[PDB]
Amino acid sequence: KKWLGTPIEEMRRMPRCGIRLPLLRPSANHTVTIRVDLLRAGEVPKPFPTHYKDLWDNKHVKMPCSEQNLYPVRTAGSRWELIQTALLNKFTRPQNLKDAILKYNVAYSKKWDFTALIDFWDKVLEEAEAQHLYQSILPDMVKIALCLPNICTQPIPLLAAAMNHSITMSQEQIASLLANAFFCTFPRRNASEYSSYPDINFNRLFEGRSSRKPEKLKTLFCYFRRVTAAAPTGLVTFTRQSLEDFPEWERCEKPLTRLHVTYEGTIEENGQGMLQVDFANRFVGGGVTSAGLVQEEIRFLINPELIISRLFTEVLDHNECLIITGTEQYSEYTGYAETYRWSRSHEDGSERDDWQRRCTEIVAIDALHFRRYLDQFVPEKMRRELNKAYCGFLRPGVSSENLSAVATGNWGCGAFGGDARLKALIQILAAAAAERDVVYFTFGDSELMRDIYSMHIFLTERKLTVGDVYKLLLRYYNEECRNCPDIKLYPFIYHAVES
Repeated sequence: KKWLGTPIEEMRRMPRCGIRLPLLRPSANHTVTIRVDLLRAGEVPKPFPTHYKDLWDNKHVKMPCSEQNLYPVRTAGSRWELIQTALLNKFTRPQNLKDAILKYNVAYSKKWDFTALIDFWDKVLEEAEAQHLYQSILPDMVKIALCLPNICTQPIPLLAAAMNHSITMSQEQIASLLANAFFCTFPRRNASEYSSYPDINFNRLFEGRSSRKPEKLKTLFCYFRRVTAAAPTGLVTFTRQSLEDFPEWERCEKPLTRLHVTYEGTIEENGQGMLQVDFANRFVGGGVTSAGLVQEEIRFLINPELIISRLFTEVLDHNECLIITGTEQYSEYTGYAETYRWSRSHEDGSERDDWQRRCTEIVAIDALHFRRYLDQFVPEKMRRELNKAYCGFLRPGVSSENLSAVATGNWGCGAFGGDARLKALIQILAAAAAERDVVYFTFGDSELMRDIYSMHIFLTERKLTVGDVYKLLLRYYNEECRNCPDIKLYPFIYHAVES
């Protein structure tokens, strides 16, 4: 058996399941960096406003092209002018690129190791591919980076803690920003005011001798190749979502929803048009442009527009998630972690909604890290994961008929040490409460697929509600965990309900 439960064909997906969007318009909780009156299918969006406006403060991104981005001369010079000068040089050897990046990053001249960049260019690529890199790709990237003040003309607010706020921008604006991140031009983000933000500059991508660095680089250059050659025409929305009230889980009278569970397939392919879970670090993107190459990092590499979330998304608190709609997949891959390789360029065939966003919605929810395995059965811990997932799944002011299924898997398992069987149930309950069906990918674990199916069907047949199940979870803690383990969760739940 390759899958179990409800056929995946019967689950809701976008755009089919969706109601029409309201007119796109800027407001106090929605930043829109393009001319909405001029947004048309197949046309590159026009930036709004027309001319660059700069803000340099603690509420907005600090743009490398700011008049306030200054450097020591002791007189004070325009660092943006320095950046233009440094990057407009001919590169024919990797050291030239390292030298260029360090011209406006002088304090990091010893700290920043560029070994992986040098090794990629010199010891991985063949002569012809190296030539395409320095004659065509890098110069095109520089040019898109340097167009920044003409492309990203509107200040970008930080999505700070507790904010419920969205930023909608064009793929083209994202590409200019990421190109700057590659050349490490973002001021004040190196080493401080941004200790609660992820890194954005790509300096850590260039360090060390991990065998996975070449595969990261190929993945990113495939993106850069494509977006600098032919500007993408769509939009991407980033939404920071906070909930103020969470359910009384013990009393929740909601029934369980449907489940499709399978040990084959992937969220990104088989989960088309569904709410796709990213097993996030609380610093979104995790190790994407350093070391780290599991689920989050892979998705951020194949859909690089996700990476720009790190420019403006503060670390997630327990009640928060980040929702990103409209990122495009640019690469295919195989393997995972130390076996991960870039395979080929991907032509994303996703339809676009009425805001010209690809019909791909990804939610970043960060699981807890458990030092000790039994820590996660503590009720405070279970409740936290339930509320985290619920926040990720809930769409206030949307009726269930218009909500796609959630496509997820073994959230928080592996390095963070979650129990897959407990996490499955927790996601099932959260999705039930948010009135969404669940499509669960076990990634090769056939035994886990049958176990999740069997538990779900068992509880559905017995008409147990979210509350009934949560109460069993608390019983497990109180009877089997706190005085220690002895009996596993699912066996406990079967015997407990059978009586």
